[PDB]
Formats: sequence, C-alpha cells, structure tokens
Amino acid sequence: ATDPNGYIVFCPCMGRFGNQVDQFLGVLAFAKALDRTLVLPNFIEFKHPETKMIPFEFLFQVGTVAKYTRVVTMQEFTKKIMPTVWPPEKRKAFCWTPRQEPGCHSKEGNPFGPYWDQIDVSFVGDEYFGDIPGGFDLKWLEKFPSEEYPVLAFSSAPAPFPSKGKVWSIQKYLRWSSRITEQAKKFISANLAKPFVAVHLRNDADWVRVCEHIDTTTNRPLFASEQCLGEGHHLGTLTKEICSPSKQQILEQIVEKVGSIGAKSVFVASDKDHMIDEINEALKPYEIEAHRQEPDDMYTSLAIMGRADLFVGNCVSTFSHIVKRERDHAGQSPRPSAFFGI
Amino acid sequence: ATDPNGYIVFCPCMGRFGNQVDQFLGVLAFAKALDRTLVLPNFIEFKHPETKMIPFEFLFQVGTVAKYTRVVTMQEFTKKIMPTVWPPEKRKAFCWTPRQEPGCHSKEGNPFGPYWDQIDVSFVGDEYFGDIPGGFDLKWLEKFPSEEYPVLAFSSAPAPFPSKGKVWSIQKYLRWSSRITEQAKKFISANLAKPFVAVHLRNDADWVRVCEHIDTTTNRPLFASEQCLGEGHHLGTLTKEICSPSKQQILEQIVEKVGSIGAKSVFVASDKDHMIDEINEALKPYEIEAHRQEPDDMYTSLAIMGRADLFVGNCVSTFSHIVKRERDHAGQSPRPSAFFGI
Ligand SMILES: Nc1nc2c(ncn2[C@@H]2O[C@H](COP(=O)(O)OP(=O)(O)O)[C@@H](O)[C@H]2O)c(=O)[nH]1
Ligand SMILES: Nc1nc2c(ncn2[C@@H]2O[C@H](COP(=O)(O)OP(=O)(O)O)[C@@H](O)[C@H]2O)c(=O)[nH]1
Ligand SMILES: [Mn+2]
Ligand SMILES: [Mn+2]
Repeated sequence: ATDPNGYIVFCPCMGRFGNQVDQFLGVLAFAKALDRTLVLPNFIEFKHPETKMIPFEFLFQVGTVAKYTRVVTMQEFTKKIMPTVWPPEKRKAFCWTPRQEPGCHSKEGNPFGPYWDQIDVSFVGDEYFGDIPGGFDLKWLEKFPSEEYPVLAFSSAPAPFPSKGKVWSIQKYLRWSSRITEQAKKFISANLAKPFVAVHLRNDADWVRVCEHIDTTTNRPLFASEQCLGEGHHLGTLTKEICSPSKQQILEQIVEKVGSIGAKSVFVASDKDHMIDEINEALKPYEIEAHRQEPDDMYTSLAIMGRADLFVGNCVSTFSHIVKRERDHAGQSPRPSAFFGI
Repeated sequence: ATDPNGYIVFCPCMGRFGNQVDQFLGVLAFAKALDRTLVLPNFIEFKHPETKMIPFEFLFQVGTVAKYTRVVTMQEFTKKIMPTVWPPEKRKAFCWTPRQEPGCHSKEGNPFGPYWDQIDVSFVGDEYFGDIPGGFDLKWLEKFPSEEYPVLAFSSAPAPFPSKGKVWSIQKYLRWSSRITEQAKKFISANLAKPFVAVHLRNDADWVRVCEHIDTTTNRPLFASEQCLGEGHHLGTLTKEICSPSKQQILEQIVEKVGSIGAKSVFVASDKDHMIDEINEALKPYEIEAHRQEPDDMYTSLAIMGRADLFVGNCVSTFSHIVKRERDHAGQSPRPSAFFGI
C-alpha cells in the first residue's frame, strides 16, 4: 500500500553537493513534521558537459535514513507510486508565492529543467504556501489534504539555507553507501598510516573571490561559517584568513596538527590545489607524507575525512560542514575536528 | 534633514500595473510598520519596444499618499538623499534567502535590470530576512539598524501577492494626479451623460488562456478573485464565466445594469476588444451609446471608472481591483460596483 498521508518530492536545485545536503537535512525535518513520506532526491553534479543526476542510494544508505523518517527511493516513487497516485493532470508545483504570468515557474533554468525532465515530470498548475503562518519552520494539513494533494512537489527545497543548528544532528542518518565506505576503507588501509590528519583545501579561483568579498563590519553568516563561529557569529568575526588561508598558514597549521596528535600520515581533499609537494616538504621533519586520491572523488573524499583521526576543515565551506556534522553525530560520541584560522 | 530611521526602496518588479499597485499597498503598510520612509517606486510599462519607468507622481499625488506614511519621491531620493546616505559601497540587496553562487541576484532579468539601471544602482552584497520570525507580515530593527543599514533595498516588493484584505483600504491614499483627474473629468463631461455605467472588458488572448486553466475543484484564489468571492473563496467558486464572460453574457449584463440605474451612457475600458458596435446595437432600445477613449489610456480609464455612477468589473483582474478599492475607499462612503458573472 502507499502512504495515505501522501508524499513530498523536491529538487535540491541550489548549489553544489554541500549546499544540496545542507538543504536536504532541513527537508528531512520538514517531511517528518508534515507526516508525509519523502521521495529521496537525486543529487546534482555540474562538472560534466551536462548536468547529471545521481540517485540518493548511490551515495547514502536508504536503511539508515529511514530510521529518521519515512522515505522512498526516486525509482520506487517514479515506477511504482507516481503513475496511479500522481498522474500528469494533478502535478502541481509548490512555491512560496507568485514570482516574475506570475507563478512558480518551476522548470525554467538549470538545474530546474533537467531535474524534472529526468523523471519525465511537467507541471500543470501552481499551489502557494507563503500565506501559511510560520512557513516551513514547523495548517499545512488544513490547506493541503492528502486526497486532493497526494504529492507536494517543490522545485526549491522547502528548507533554510544555510541550515539551522537544529537540523545538523540529522547528518547521523546519512551513512555512505557500502560502495563508498569500502573505497574509503581501502584507501586508508593502503595509503594512510594511523593516526592520520585529513584536511579540506577549498581553493579554486571562484572561492578566493567569495572570501575577498567578506564584509567584516556586518559580519553576517556566509555559507557554513556558523559551524565554527556559532549562530549569527556570536563567537567571533569571519575573516579572509579563515575563509581562504594563505599557503603559509595552511602549511604551518598542518604541521602543528601533525605534531599535536603524532600523525603518521596526512590526507588531502581539494577542489583544485592539493599542495602535495608543498605539504610533503613541510612534513619532512616528521618523515611522513600527504596523500590524495587521483582523481579526487568528492564522495569518497568526504567519507575518508569522516574516518580521520583528526579533521581540519574550511569553516565557510558547506562541503567541510558535511564532514563536521558526520564527525559530530554519526557515532555516539563526536570525533575531533578543527578549522583553518580558528 | 534626512530620516534617522532610514529608507526603504523597491522594484514593483512583478507583473503589469494592477499587480504593481496590488503589491505597493502591502509595501506602504510594511514601511509604516518599520517606521522607515518609503521611496515611492517608479511604475513599469511593458507595451513599448523597451521597458519604461513611470514616476509615481506622474500617476498619483504625493501629498495624499503622505497622509498614510512618510514618503519621498524617487527624484528626491536619487538626487538629494542617496549620494551621502547610501553611496555605492553600502548598496546591499535584500531578499528572503539565497537563491540559485547563491544570493539575491537582484538585477538579473527584466524588469529587474532596467529598473535599477534607470536610477544608476548596482548592488555590492546581500542581506537576508527570511530568518526573521513572521517575515514581512508585521526584530527587523534588531537585525537592520539605521546606522549600518540606512536603506533597505528590495528587488522584489516586500508584500504579499495577491494583496490581503487588510491593506485594501490603503487605496484611499492613492489619488490620481491632477493631470489624470482633469483628463477623466473632461472625457466624462464631453462624452458620458449621467448616470453612466463603466465596464472593464479584460479580453486579450493571454487572458482567455489564464481563465481556461481554472481548476474549479481546488478553487484557489486567482489574482484579484477574492475581491468578489471573499478570502479563500468563502463565498463561492471561481468559474470561467466569471473570469472570461462570453460576448453574449457581457451584452446581457450591460443592458441589465443600464436598465437598473436608468443609465444615459456607457463607458468601456478594454485591453483589446471594446465591443463598441456590439454594445451600441444592444443599447438601441435605450437610445444611449457606449464610448471609449482613443487610444485607451490605462490610467485615465481607471480614473473614469472610479468616477462612474456604477462600475462593472472583472473579478479576476487586478486592474479591475484598483477600481473596486478606489470606489470602496476613496470617499467616506463606498460607490457601487458589480462584477460580470456575480
Ligand atoms: N573533489 C573534490 N570536489 C570538491 C572538494 N571541495 C569542494 N569540491 C568541489 O566544489 C564544491 C562545493 O560547492 P558545495 O559542496 O556546495 O561546497 P562549498 O561550495 O564548498 O559550500 C563541491 O561539491 C566538489 O564538487 C574536494 O575536496 N574534492
Ligand atoms: N488600456 C487599457 N490597458 C489595459 C485594460 N486592462 C487590462 N490593460 C492592460 O493589461 C494589464 C493588466 O495586467 P495588470 O493591470 O497587472 O491586470 P490583470 O493582468 O488584469 O491582473 C493592464 O496594466 C494595461 O496595460 C484597459 O482597460 N485598458
Ligand atoms: Mn558553494
Ligand atoms: Mn496579469
């Protein structure tokens, strides 16, 4: 049987993987609060000639996320549930309010178009929820009953971004697929003498520009920055030094952390410059080396960093934030983490 | 001296004139609640080779709107206030939350680009307000103090659409410019024997398509439809017959209303087909005629309809809704109105 309360389906249609996971935690909480089954999203990759959709279960374990709230895979929804529960005629798009005729416009642009195209979904009308007192920070049952609205479909994730502290613990329920876990275990065993320090070096050209725009006087959250500076930055000011450490600062801090734990190796995950030769020179006095995956597979890198004896991340990066939350919440006790410039 | 509490400036960047006015009422209420001076928006026309900005005071009287809340013209803001109060470096865009790197993207598309271009404004950073409990349905003072944030700038009007019943009475404070008022008075005196019925015929091709999409089972508000069917349509179901009356239905109802008030003329405002010859044939038994402006000037048409002995509008149209609110609220007592199919 299908869920009498109905379903929620959405596109994680903002940003790259760290942003998608950040909003997905909020959506999980939203679905549980509404008591509707969540269709697990396809994640989205952009580093290809075309946008590419990745099934949830390629990356994470369905069994584990189900321990938080009721879920179904996109494949089950698409093949088994949709045809009778949600036929083309009742496929309505849900959004906050009409936007610039005025409506949700759920399939314009990228990845909005390709995401819904992938599952052969087009929308035939709009439903608005901006007038519901409190929005999605959980009337919804009053406004959208299951019989007429079996599926709530959102082209934008119905979740805050950046994520609120309240949902960070939901990362406990995102467990890497067995394939990724095994790839991580194998790389560690073959390459990384323990204890090892794992570091995230976020350093592509677009990033340095993001950091150089930091306005220290207004000191607002930027992406994941509350993971080290607290809600609304109550613990301090976000600086360029934290957002984009100098090569010198990276080396000094890696060497310090190697010393602090008696590390026997270093793992580096990077979007661009892994600094392997530079780190290796700096580590010569300790007779250990830094190691990277070739090529650098983002998911296996996240998994390796979650398994590290010590993780040093980038406080602003939502990609680092995945690792921080996993280390904080996957187990019964947190595994230690630090951040550059903190 | 300038307002120590600061300013609000915004683009009425959604839809045509009826939509812009509908959101402007909500923005007026918002500015009064925040106790900031409102920069009066340029309105936007699209029926030209390029988007065209119209100063507020070309259409409405500054003196009258000021009786509701503190306001300044765009010209005063732009020439006298902006240069010292809000220089390029502190021009931040305000939006609900980051949108697809993630941010407000306040100048992408049309009329967003041309609107801010017109006043030589570019933005250098973003501020978000989605995390403020209750949104803009008036913490704002706590989050955005006047000293650092002298000007809150919104690329989307910080107001509901369609407008809520609570702000409809603000139309009392939108009084046509003396130029428009005089044009209306002259047309009435020269052409329209009293008492006269004024009708709004919304009938361009795009409109009939809007109406044909009506889902009577879900019966949600569509544009201005709550002006005749009440909040959330508590009074009835929106039909195609109400949204887009047949020519036959238009004629029958005009003749009925002419009879009801002993009308000595009819005025027709239309976006497309004024039906003058057809209405004239139908009015032959009464020996009166229907009259239109050539060309049909939308603002003078609104003003004429506000002055009519009886107005028959289109319940779905936000353009008709301007007339309904003016007739309800400009004076001490409402002037009578009706709608096709109601
Ligand atoms: N491979 C690999 N790609 C990365 C790394 N770091 C950042 N990227 C890439 O750039 C992206 C990040 O944008 P998002 O994860 O949203 O993280 P933020 O942009 O860091 O908040 C990440 O999905 C990968 O695609 C890494 O360590 N490895
Ligand atoms: N001139 C003239 N233009 C009209 C009339 N009615 C609708 N239009 C045009 O089509 C537009 C309406 O879209 P908007 O006013 O937002 O009204 P809705 O689209 O009717 O909610 C209106 O601004 C004019 O530009 C009319 O009676 N006269
Ligand atoms: Mn990013
Ligand atoms: Mn319209």
